[PDB]
Amino acid sequence: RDEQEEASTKLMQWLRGVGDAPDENASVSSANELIFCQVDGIDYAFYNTKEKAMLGYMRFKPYQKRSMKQAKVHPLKLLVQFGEFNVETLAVGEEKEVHSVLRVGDMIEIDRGTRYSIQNAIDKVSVLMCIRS
Amino acid sequence: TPLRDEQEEASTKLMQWLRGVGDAPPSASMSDENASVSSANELIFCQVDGIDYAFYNTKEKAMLGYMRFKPYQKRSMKQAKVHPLKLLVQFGEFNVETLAVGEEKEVHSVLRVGDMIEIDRGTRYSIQNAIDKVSVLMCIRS
Repeated sequence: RDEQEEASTKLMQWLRGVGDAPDENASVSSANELIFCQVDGIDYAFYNTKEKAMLGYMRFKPYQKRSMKQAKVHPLKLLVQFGEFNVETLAVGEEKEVHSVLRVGDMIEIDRGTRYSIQNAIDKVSVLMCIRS
Repeated sequence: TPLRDEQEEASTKLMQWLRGVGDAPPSASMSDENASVSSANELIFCQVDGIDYAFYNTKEKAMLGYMRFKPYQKRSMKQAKVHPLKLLVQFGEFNVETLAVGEEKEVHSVLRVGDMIEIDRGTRYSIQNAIDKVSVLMCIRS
């Protein structure tokens, strides 16, 4: 690997929990700034943004479930950073859930009011990017 | 280079496709029949002013995507006239110049992979690939 492939591998291994972590501009949030904390069993790390917690990562242990939540004050996008996820959604007005399988690079848009739950689909650590608008 | 598992192979295929060095597209899924899903398999790059862009076919259509930069390529100055954005480096290295409303000084920032910069509404910003390889950034607008 060259230097940039090396850097991308180090970043991914940090997000996966298997590596060590990798200017005074307030607008910049460096990957070195991402500190994971566990909430309800799931590991979260968010960039420093003007409005807190608008862009971050969720790290899931093998086959780990995140119980149903509801998108509220911002529309939500979930984008697979590594691994594979099952996502179950129930939009307002509908009675039948939708099931989605997402591999790396795939995303799903969760509208306001939609109820959604997430499960790591594989027997390895998976990582989801969470984008609030 | 440790022998990749299946998920590492998928991640590498995706990144090679974003870099334009790989002709195999990211893998598809039957979930791409779902209205709310935008799969990486659906992405297609279009060139504007020499820069390759590909956006997820989300409902608002121009809010989450990728910019692919040729070696040392520059994207000329733009004003974030309507939507603020976040630039998040997916591969490579970028130099970003910003001039924010109410300020006099242009500010220079260097971003490596996983680094992000927030571009406020009204800020004038330019981007140059800092290295002699294709670099890729994710563009997130709000």
